[PDB]
Amino acid sequence: HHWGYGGHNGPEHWHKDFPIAKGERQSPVDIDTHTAKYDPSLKPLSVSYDQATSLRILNNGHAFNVEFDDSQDKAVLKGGPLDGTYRLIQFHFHWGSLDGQGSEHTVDKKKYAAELHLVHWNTKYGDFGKAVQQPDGLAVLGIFLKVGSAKPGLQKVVDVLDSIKTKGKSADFTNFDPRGLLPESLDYWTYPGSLTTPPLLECVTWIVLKEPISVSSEQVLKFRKLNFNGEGEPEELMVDNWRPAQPLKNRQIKASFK
Ligand SMILES: [O-][Cl+3]([O-])([O-])[O-]
Ligand SMILES: [O-][Cl+3]([O-])([O-])[O-]
Ligand SMILES: [O-][Cl+3]([O-])([O-])[O-]
Ligand SMILES: [O-]
Ligand SMILES: [Zn+2]
Repeated sequence: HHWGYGGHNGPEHWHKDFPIAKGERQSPVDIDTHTAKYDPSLKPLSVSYDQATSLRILNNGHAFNVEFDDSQDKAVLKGGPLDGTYRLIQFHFHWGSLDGQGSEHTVDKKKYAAELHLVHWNTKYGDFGKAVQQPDGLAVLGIFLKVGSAKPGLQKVVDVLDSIKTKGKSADFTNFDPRGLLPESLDYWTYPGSLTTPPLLECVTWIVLKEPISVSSEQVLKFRKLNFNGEGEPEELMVDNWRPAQPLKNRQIKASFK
């Protein structure tokens, strides 16, 4: 695999190795707020993170992943548009070189500085690798980041980045509480889509929170000091690791809120 975010290997190129890039259920999308329908039949999201076990943080050359023990229902997402129980596997972010870009979803064409993806897989499939092959395999909680006041519960993340600067580096990351990444409100939009990274598999129920979290400018500047490259290689700052909005096609975005 040789994909990335650069002009030579970025999203406009992905379709050659991953033809599903041009499919019917691709993510991210622009969320047109006047067209999204309130669906009174959507439940409240159930985010049950009390028993989450974070383990490790890894620079994978595209983003950094905070990984969880998904060998048991500890940290699970249920309810909302979902049937069944979905285990948290990892979260990661997408961000820009500057605060005007970075999110993958957009809201009435507005871009946020960053977007957090909490990735969960459906336990009916047993493992992540099986879940990505199924149309209801993943549930991804997306959360926008704007820049303003610092998010206190992000700082433990930002503080360790210095130690995973380059691709393949990992560090212990136990006893991180992901509840500290959530806004107050769980109001959400939902639609059927895909992973936003190759292999771009069409296996995701998207749940995108309406309320952004605020992070400081120092927090997000520290994200932009990471590297896409390996140790000792030509430094390529890990910035603009976002896929742009894709066609909505034959899809309905639903709102949980009037
Ligand atoms: O040089 Cl391109 O990235 O247009 O193929
Ligand atoms: O003290 Cl920290 O913000 O690194 O957890
Ligand atoms: O964050 Cl994704 O898992 O939907 O690629
Ligand atoms: O992603
Ligand atoms: Zn993502």
